[PDB]
Amino acid sequence: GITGTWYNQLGSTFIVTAGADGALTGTYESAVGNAESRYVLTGRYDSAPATDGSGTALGWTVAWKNNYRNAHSATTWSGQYVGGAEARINTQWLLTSGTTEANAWKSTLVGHDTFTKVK
Amino acid sequence: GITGTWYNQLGSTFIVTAGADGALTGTYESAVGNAESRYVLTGRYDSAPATDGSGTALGWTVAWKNNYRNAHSATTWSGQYVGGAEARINTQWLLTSGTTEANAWKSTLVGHDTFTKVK
Amino acid sequence: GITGTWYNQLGSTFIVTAGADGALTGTYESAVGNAESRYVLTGRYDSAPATDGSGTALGWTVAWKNNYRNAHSATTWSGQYVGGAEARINTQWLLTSGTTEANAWKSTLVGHDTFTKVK
Amino acid sequence: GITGTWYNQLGSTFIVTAGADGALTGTYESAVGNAESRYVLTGRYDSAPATDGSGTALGWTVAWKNNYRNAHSATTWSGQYVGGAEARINTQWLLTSGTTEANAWKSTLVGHDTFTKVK
Repeated sequence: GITGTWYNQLGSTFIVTAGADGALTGTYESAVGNAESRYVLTGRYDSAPATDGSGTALGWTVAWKNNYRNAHSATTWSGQYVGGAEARINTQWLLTSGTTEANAWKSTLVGHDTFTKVK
Repeated sequence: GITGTWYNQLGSTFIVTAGADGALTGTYESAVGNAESRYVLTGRYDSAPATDGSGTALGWTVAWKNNYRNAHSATTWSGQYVGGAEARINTQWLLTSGTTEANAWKSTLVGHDTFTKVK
Repeated sequence: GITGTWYNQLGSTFIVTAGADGALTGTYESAVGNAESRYVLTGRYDSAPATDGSGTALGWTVAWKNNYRNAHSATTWSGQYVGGAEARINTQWLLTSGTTEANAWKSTLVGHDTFTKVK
Repeated sequence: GITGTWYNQLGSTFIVTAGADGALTGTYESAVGNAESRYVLTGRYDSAPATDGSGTALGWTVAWKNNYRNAHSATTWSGQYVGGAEARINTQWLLTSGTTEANAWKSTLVGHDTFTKVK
């Protein structure tokens, strides 16, 4: 049930497709990265998660480059998909903007974003 | 110069291939996640980084599962590739193990790993 | 308005006192660290935040040692206090358990905890 | 052996005093936060760490405000002190700048800083 279209609390939509081998592909839009543009996402997840009831570990990388804009930065999400009546993707993300060696200390951000299927 | 075989300070080898579209593919081995096994990695990077001299924003996801072992966890690296006389990949990473809703607060780890081409 | 008693979404209570010099003192309880025990907290904040409307940069650390239990770990919170009709403390935290040099890669956790005044 | 004057890889000096109760006090200087200014630090650590050989859990908060400069920011270090022939403090830090609700996603930074006693 991981495949689908997901939305975060800031409105950023997360269209994702899961493969049987554990692949993860999709797109990203809506502000937080860049205002209105498509960004290609790719990551991985485990195809055989625990059967006792537990979040499905997954993650994906989105580098903000496309045919229009390029912020020289990538946010790489890492969380687990919690199934149930309402599907949830609670993730922690690290936006790493490409900086010089002097500014490399302030290059990487960190945060959290929770994704739901309804919006 | 981003494509190649990379090693972290703990000995974990990071074989990576970069595509012209910004794709990032490879494998991960050597202990830190699991002792001796191949793990598929996929991520992204910007194909047109800044020309003034700056790290190339990149990232990759590795869900720790293969044909042999499955730790129900995904380790997700996010950093920038710094070129020069010696190539360097300074990254922050978030290993998110799949846990229950009760243990979801202790699911995600954070760290750093720097990758060089020589070992 | 930063001083008070705060609660996170997991029920952990955050009693805090702010000083005019920017000091931050209080206690921490309720499960997430240890089941039922008082833990001393100390941190800092800026006593002259921006007047245009912005979160107040604050942070604190709690090391789980007391007269009863000792987990050899510290979670060190860093966030900003957002004032308004409902007071909010949105924080990111890093639980660093004391490990050996071999396990030092898995020592530090990361997460988020939001604190409100009502519970 | 935790009390002393510590230096990170980027020249930032970390003068710290530890108390028997587990307290932690000191100052911070040298660029990364602000170019040349004193910044008050206070934190905590466990006074009874493991005796089998392991890092001593510690943390501290520094809010960049003083009598001269105020960046409305706090970097809140969380790491363990590793003793031995050379004393080491390997820490992860989260710099949270006080931002508005719109910019609150890009408020918190993440990184690492290792502190040694020699410089």
